[PDB]
Amino acid sequence: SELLVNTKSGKVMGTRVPVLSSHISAFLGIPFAEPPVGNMRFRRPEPKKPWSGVWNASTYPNNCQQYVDEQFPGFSGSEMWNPNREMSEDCLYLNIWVPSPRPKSTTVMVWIYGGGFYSGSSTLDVYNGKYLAYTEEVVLVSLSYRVGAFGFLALHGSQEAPGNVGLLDQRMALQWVHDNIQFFGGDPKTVTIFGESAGGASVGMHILSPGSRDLFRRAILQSGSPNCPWASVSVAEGRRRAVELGRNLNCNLNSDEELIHCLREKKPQELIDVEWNVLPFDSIFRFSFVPVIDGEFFPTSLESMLNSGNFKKTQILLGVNKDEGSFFLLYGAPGFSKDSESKISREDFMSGVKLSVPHANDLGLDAVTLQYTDWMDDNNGIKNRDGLDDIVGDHNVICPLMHFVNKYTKFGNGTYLYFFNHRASNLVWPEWMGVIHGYEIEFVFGLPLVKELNYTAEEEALSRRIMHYWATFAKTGNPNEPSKWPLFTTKEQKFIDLNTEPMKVHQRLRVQMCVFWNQFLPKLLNAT
Amino acid sequence: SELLVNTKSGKVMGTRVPVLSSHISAFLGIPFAEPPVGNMRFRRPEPKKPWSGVWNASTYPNNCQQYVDEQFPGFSGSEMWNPNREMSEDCLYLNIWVPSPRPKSTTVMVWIYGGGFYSGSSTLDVYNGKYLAYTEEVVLVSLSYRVGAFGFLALHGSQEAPGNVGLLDQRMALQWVHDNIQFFGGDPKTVTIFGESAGGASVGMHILSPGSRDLFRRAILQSGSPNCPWASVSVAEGRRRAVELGRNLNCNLNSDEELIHCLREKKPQELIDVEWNVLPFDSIFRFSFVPVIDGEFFPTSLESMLNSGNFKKTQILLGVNKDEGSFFLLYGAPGFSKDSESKISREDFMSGVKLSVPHANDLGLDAVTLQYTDWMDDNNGIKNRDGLDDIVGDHNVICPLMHFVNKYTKFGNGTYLYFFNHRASNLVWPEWMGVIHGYEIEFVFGLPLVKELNYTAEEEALSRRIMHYWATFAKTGNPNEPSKWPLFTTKEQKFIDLNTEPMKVHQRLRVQMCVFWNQFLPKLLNAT
Ligand SMILES: O=c1ccc2c([nH]1)CCC[C@@H]2NCCCCCCCCCCCCN[C@H]1CCCc2[nH]c(=O)ccc21
Ligand SMILES: O=c1ccc2c([nH]1)CCC[C@@H]2NCCCCCCCCCCCCN[C@H]1CCCc2[nH]c(=O)ccc21
Ligand SMILES: *[C@@H]1O[C@H](CO)[C@@H](O)[C@H](O)[C@H]1NC(C)=O
Ligand SMILES: *[C@@H]1O[C@H](CO)[C@@H](O)[C@H](O)[C@H]1NC(C)=O
Ligand SMILES: *[C@H]1O[C@H](CO)[C@@H](O)[C@H](O)[C@H]1NC(C)=O
Ligand SMILES: *[C@H]1O[C@H](CO)[C@@H](O)[C@H](O)[C@H]1NC(C)=O
Repeated sequence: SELLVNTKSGKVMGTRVPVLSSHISAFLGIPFAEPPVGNMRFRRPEPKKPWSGVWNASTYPNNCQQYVDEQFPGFSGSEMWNPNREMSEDCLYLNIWVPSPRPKSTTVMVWIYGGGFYSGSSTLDVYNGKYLAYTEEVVLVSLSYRVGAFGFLALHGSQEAPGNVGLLDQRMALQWVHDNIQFFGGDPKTVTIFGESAGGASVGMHILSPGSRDLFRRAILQSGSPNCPWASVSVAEGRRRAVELGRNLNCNLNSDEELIHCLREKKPQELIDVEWNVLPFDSIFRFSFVPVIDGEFFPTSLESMLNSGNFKKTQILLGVNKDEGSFFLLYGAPGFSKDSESKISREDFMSGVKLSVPHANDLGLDAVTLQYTDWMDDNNGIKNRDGLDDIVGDHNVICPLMHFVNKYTKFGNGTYLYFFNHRASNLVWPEWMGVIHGYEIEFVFGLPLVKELNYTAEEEALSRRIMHYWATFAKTGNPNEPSKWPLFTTKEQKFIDLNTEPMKVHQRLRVQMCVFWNQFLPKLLNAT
Repeated sequence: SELLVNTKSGKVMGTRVPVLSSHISAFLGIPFAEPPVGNMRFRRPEPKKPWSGVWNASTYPNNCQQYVDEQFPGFSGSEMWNPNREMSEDCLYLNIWVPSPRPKSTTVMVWIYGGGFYSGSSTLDVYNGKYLAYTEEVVLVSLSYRVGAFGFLALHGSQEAPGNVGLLDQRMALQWVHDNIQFFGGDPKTVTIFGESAGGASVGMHILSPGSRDLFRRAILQSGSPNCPWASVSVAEGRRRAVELGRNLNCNLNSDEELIHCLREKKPQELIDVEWNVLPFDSIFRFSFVPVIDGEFFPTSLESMLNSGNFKKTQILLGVNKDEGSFFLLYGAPGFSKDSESKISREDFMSGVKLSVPHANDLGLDAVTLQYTDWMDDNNGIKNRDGLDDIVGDHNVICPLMHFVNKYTKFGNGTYLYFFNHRASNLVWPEWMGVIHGYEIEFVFGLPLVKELNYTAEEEALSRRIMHYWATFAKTGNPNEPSKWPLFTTKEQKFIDLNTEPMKVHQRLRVQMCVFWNQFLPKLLNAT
């Protein structure tokens, strides 16, 4: 039977699912690691022990334990990112969508979720892989990994909570896909890993990490890169936040063993309830437990690895959205709110810049303010709101990604860059937020092809172009079928806009502001 | 007789001169101080001893000893600023143009020349006061003062060469106008001092200095202000440059008395020949001997005097030209030349910025470069040439003047601001230089009214509007006759363009760049 597949871990039984009035197979909730529960909390993952009998893979797995957004109860805009399954520390599973009839050797795409390393589920409705697997004929895999303290609490030196285990969870799922995807009709030599936000940073982290490089072929990064300022911390800061988490839960702090034992006895929700208390600064776009530059998963600093070409050399396709920062300002800066146009006074602009560049002295804050203020009209509430939106997006997503692409391209085998700036006709978020962080995902996953969702015909057409670009790139290393999306090169630095208008090619994506964030501001903070 | 006037210093006999097919009287070369020769070189001026008999004032006086531009032998563009009379240390004289018939009590305008405190003559053809005195019916006075080492060598503490004597020369001529102008038909209670470049800085210096304030009524500053970075030095730097001048002429350096005696024995040209050797840095728009913040002519720092309102409170009319920096780049920065379009490579742009902000560390130079570079087109030779032109002009003239006007307006009785951007149809300098430092002077002095000079009819019309604005302001404290030039206010910050097109009013003259030069860059250089 088509729904029965034999893997090196055992037999798995899928389920048939309808898609655009046709059908494909889905294998949901396949375990790839042992449950990281009890004394395994915080430890590296262990491979799932093989089972006899048939694993029922007809239903979505539990989501990992994480913070749940309840800022707008019932609002679809926020709730579409929340876990939609019961949460459990027993959550290391992957999902596979397989074209019907079962392919023999087809391109594989593996999706990595990415809510800032503190949230995410492989089961969200915007991540339903059937539309993409069906439309582009690819085997689509979505994996999972521990987030928050469970995936990134880091006490370097300890083997009990070494840090980066959530990245080791992703790697284990990639090891499993590499070792078993052929039985599902996927080509193990043509696997593309792709992810958005923390998922985009994760993808870049597997490109960098020696131990992950051989498990995949190509990569796609959406609004995220490994060098993002929020994507990693030193082992000293990781240690400091682990100790502070311990202090918040009245743990004995005399030894790593003492701290970890105490943290292992707390119910999951006790850890999540105090997670945001360990940030070192009053800030925005900063998360508590994230990857650590440990000397193992990352052999040296990200920047020296990037400079010396110490990374997998292959093709990459990546890009950003027009208003990456709005989501974070709404949720964490004074003067912004969901139901108003959020016109910001000079005063709120300045407290917003301080929140956005937490690691800055007064001189650095003045440099940012001067750079984004129109001095002939400094009390313009709209310009203040938008300038702050650009500050958050440029500093946290765009300029770090531009620095990664320029460094990568020097040694890689082909780079395609995009700038997504289409505001969906049916967005439920306010107008001032623009093209929000995360809202290109629905186009990548094909949601506009389902009429009940209410997109315009031109949006369905953009979704089809995007899915075909992502799949053709996954399959060949070039998004174009043999109107051209040009290669990004060190000399020309070309990229394309991705929207409902005829393709336009441009050069040097936000160079002006990115020289400020990647070259001047850091020199400034280092001198002072 | 109309050409005979009795003053407190003695009888003076003028000469009748033709002007626009009419005639007026001129009294040229009236002495106002004793010749500052021999043991008087470097000393404060002494009032001219009265004489019996008639002083023949029918011919222009000698010009003070100064550097002579010979970069373009015979070129009118440069030679029009060079002394056109024999040079002599015996040069403290003033010139007066008096309407015919002799007025009884009319508005007086006193012109202060201004070639960077190192050059200037009251006798230049562009300073011929007959057109203005005739057309606007004012008594026009041009004074003179020692420039270079002769006027500003400063060894604070010594009474032999105290510094600022060139400013004391100007003040003595103002004392003489105040005491004697009534005999020429001028109103001593309505005297306006006006000057360009160092002359504009000098005018602001008499507004600041307690000892000069009571000698005049109102003020006009053209492309120059007291707080300009090149307009003054501390007593420690003045002392250092005096000692270095001594060292260049193999002087005994053991005591001030020894140094001064040696310097007094050198012929004038020996001092001028090594003048440029004492600058402390490789630089542009920096002059060797300039006013010193001494605690006497200036009681405290210029900035605290400005902040506390320690200055004459009256009306002022002032402004700048569109391309103040080109003159200096032509003469002192690599890649610029008179007969080419001077397209500047990135390399020359960067060595030009280093020359323009001599007092800057690497971080400060990076801040300037980032501010004036268009990163999407950094190899554009035209943008590089023009960005450097704006850097020199903004830093040396425009932003210092904007800072002076905002501070002054808080305590003054009326401010009128202009931005002169008309490129004369007959300019002999190349196109790339634009509206050059000093080229509004010919319009202020009415040269476009003389047909043989070849200006267009609309230029003659602009000249008439400008002369009438300057004279009406001198007479009433408002350039407008009772199309309006609005008052510059702390809140609105209005100014007008001055050119051949219908008047346009704007706000916040170069605010964007001036926040960089007046607030950010200094904070930057101070922190580092
Ligand atoms: O797989 C996933 C799962 C979720 C998401 C995706 N992907 C991609 C699109 C985005 C989506 N949400 C993440 C971002 C969703 C928007 C950004 C929200 C940040 C988390 C706020 C939680 C409350 C903490 N309140 C304050 C105090 C602590 C510091 C702080 N910092 C701030 O940046 C904002 C608020 C606060
Ligand atoms: O009364 C006057 C008399 C003259 C002038 C006015 N007014 C108003 C208009 C302008 C006119 N010329 C002054 C500026 C005329 C243009 C500016 C020229 C500056 C002096 C250069 C002399 C040579 C010294 N050569 C180098 C080495 C020393 C440092 C250095 N620094 C530089 O800024 C340029 C060159 C050099
Ligand atoms: C990719 O690599 C192949 C062989 O290693 C080479 O022929 C090709 O030019 C490369 N393409 C790019 C864009 O570097
Ligand atoms: C100037 O001063 C007079 C009297 O001191 C006052 O009535 C007038 O308003 C002032 N004008 C300005 C522009 O300050
Ligand atoms: C497996 O799970 C689904 C849902 O819980 C159930 O409907 C299905 O019949 C089960 N199949 C077997 C044979 O376990
Ligand atoms: C004074 O000087 C001028 C020129 O040197 C001369 O022509 C004129 O006649 C002289 N007048 C007297 C009486 O000194």
